[PDB]
Parts: sequence; structure tokens; C-alpha cells
Amino acid sequence: MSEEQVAQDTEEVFRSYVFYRHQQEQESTMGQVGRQLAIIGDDINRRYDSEFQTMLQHLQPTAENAYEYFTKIATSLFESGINWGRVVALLGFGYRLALHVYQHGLTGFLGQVTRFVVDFMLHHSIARWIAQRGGWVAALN
Amino acid sequence: SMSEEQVAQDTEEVFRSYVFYRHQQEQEAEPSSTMGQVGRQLAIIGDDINRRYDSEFQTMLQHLQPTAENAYEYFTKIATSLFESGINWGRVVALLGFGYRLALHVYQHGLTGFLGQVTRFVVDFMLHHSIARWIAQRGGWVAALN
Repeated sequence: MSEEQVAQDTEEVFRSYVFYRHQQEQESTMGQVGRQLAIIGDDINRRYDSEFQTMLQHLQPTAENAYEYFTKIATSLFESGINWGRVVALLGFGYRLALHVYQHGLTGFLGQVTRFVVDFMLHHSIARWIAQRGGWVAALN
Repeated sequence: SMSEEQVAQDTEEVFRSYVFYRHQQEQEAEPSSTMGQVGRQLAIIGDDINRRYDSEFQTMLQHLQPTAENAYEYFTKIATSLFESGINWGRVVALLGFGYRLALHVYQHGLTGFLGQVTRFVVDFMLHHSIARWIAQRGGWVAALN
């Protein structure tokens, strides 16, 4: 098989892995590969997952911090070489990191959308238009 | 005295109240600040023009399926194009409605809106660190199996 075809397959493998690990924690060919790898992380990947959940608990990541943190953890994991255990561990790390940038990303999203609106309105003279009308109370009449 | 800056501070309060009351209006029906009452009343007063914008925003977001990554770029292009033909009271209120739907879209989708970033981190790392070539030699992702 080719290097490029594995990269395309990885997207499918990971997305299936994430979905199935999430539902496993709660109480199509490459999809099955990801489906079979998610259930595996109950005995062997138990230590990797326990190590990943600990380091992300102290060092809380955001959608802007996520890259640096992913890279430094991933780089050091493959520093001593590549093996099947570390490859599957990178899928486990990706899952745990996604959970963290969703937890923080969820609770702060309205704040992102709030600034988008405020800024657009200020920068596009909409705020000055409203100010002439007599402010936001002029919308009521 | 009314200033452009004053309106920007007021907008934060208007929008946050609008979002909250628009969500309640949607869940229930199938000491708040002065600007909180403005945002609350705007969400309540639903006329043909505003229902028409919400139906258009619903359709845009259901098709374009914005993620938390392309949320800024999507907001900007929709907003910019909405004010392209000029400013009026109908479009100003519509921008509050768009903001609500854009927040609601991503909240309702969950992990799906945030995993795209992490997905490309994994793929890229593996490709650029020869992990993808290592797997390719083994015979692809099926070689990981028992």
C-alpha cells in the first residue's frame, strides 16, 4: 500500500475510533478498523489512556493551545521509535485531547460568537448607525 | 450621551439575552439589565421578516455545516454579504438571529464541531513523521488487527 492512501484511511480510522470509544465510555472498511481498535483500549491501552488523562488534567488545553500540546506529547511518544502500540496510543491521545478541546470549546463558544457580532457591528459602522437612532432601545419602536 | 463605543458595550448584553430567550422560545414552544430587556423583547417580537431570515440562516448552516474552526470565516462571509446592500433595522436584528443560529449549530453538533482540528493533527503528524509510510509497508491499517 501507498503512504498517501494510509493518510486518507487515518481520517476514517480515527473518526470511527473517537465515536466508538465515546459510546464505550458511556455507561466502511477503515471504520471497522477504528471500531476494533477502540474496544481494545481496555487492558493494553489502559496505561496509555491513564497517562494521557492525567497530563491533560493538569495542563488544560484550548483550541489555540491544542497544537503545541499535541505535538510535544506525540513527538516524545515516537522519540524511541515506531511500533504498533504507540500508533494505537496516538489515536487514544487524539481522542482524549478532542474531549478536552470540546469541554473547554463548548463552554466558551457563545463568547466567540458574542465577539464576532460586537466586532463586525463596530468595524462595519453598524454600531454608529444604532448610536444615531438612540441606541438599542430604538429597535423596539 | 449615545456613543458608538456605548453601543458596542450594550451589544454584548443585548445578544447574550437574545440568545438565552431565543433558546427558551425554541425549547418551550416546540433583575435583568436594561439592555437585557432589549435583547429579551427582540427575541419575543417575531414578525414575517425575522422568521424569513431565521429560515434562511437555518438552511445555510444545515448545508455549509460550519465547525468551530471555520466558524469565524463563515460568520464573516454571511454577515459581510448581509450588509453589502446597506444598513437597516431588519438586517441589524437579523445579525443577532444569525449569531444565535451559528452558536446553536455548533452546540447541537457536539464533538463533531471540535474533532476536525484534532483529526488533522493526527493525520498530519503521522504523515510527516513517516508513521504513514511505516503502516503502508505493513499493508495499511488492517495490519493493526489480530
